[PDB]
Amino acid sequence: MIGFLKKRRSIRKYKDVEVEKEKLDKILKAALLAPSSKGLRTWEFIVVDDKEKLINLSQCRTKGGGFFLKNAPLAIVIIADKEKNDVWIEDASIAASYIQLQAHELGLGSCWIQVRNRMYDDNIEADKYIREELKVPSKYSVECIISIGYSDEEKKAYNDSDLDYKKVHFNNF
Amino acid sequence: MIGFLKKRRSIRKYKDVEVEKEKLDKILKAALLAPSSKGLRTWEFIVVDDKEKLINLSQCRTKGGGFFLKNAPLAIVIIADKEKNDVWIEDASIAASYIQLQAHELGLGSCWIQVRNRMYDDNIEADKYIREELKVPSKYSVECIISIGYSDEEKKAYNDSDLDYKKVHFNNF
Ligand SMILES: Cc1cc2nc3c(=O)[nH]c(=O)nc-3n(C[C@H](O)[C@H](O)[C@H](O)COP(=O)(O)O)c2cc1C
Ligand SMILES: Cc1cc2nc3c(=O)[nH]c(=O)nc-3n(C[C@H](O)[C@H](O)[C@H](O)COP(=O)(O)O)c2cc1C
Repeated sequence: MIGFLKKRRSIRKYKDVEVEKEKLDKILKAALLAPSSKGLRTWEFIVVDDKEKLINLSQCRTKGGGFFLKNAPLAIVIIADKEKNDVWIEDASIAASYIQLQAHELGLGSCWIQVRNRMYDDNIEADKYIREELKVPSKYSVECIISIGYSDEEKKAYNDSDLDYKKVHFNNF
Repeated sequence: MIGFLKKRRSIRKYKDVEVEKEKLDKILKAALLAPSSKGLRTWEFIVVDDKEKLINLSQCRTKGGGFFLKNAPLAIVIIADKEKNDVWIEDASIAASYIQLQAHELGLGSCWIQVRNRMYDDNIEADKYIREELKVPSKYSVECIISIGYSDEEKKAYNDSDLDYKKVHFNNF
């Protein structure tokens, strides 16, 4: 598990290879098993493998952040029913991380694209642009997009020298 | 891994047994390996095993939420430097999920205690109460407490049938 996590690096460049149905199905199962506040499961997942839609979504932040989505084979857009609970950010973040870890176990690379609190441009929220592109009703907000694919880039694993132990406090700050 | 996650259930009743140092250490290593926005690692961790501190912290929401913490052998309070990034909520949430998963792999139970957006009572934020209790400077915000220990209650594992496929959308909402 520690070694599993040391090998998890964010991947932004992917082989031209589709994510198999069998793998996508396990990733979704992991997402649906995420602990949520009050067990309410505020999240919903939009699976995107249509190439033109992925191109559209890669522009969700015109000043950058998700451009590499254009050449990913798969994305899961994580949204949340913000009316149902006010810790939907937590809920969606936990599901996101489960998606990414399950993908890592299946030999896939992934990257989180931040949407919440990000601008599409000076006039429009990234949340708004994604809801238009995916026909999402206004009661939902978009937390993030996780792009998923077979890695086409080299990244080093973390090791124990990367661990910032100064960030651990005992019984008080 | 899906089997791993199906057996992960929140635990709020614990054996009267310390969490041994070798397991604490692996839990902290998983937390320190968590992906963060811009690699900024806005979070910090306060390990609490002092019984009196645990009692104090179990009162952080006087109307309920973390009362069981008084009977836990261990807690990790996840705080974040909220001036470092605005998505410290996400950062902290991912680290807390890594903590809970590594606790699970080591045969321990755990439970998330929500702090952000929660009140100590009608006048005081739970965040502010905890920062006073743990002497946390004001630039930090408290995300949640993870109580950790050996489980003293039985919990049914999740089923394939428990999964919410209504929450999966393909190519559009
Ligand atoms: C964001 C978040 C906040 C939570 N806050 C609390 C809490 O304050 N008190 C508590 O007893 N459980 C809390 N939980 C645990 C949930 O009750 C639990 O994860 C959910 O009911 C699913 O049940 P399970 O974890 O046993 O599978 C929280 C969970 C999440 C994801
Ligand atoms: C909350 C969060 C938001 C992120 N948003 C983006 C993003 O918008 N664009 C991007 O390219 N990477 C994003 N990342 C990945 C980060 O750049 C970060 O460096 C990475 O998670 C840490 O490096 P690593 O995953 O390779 O270990 C995000 C990560 C987190 C935790």
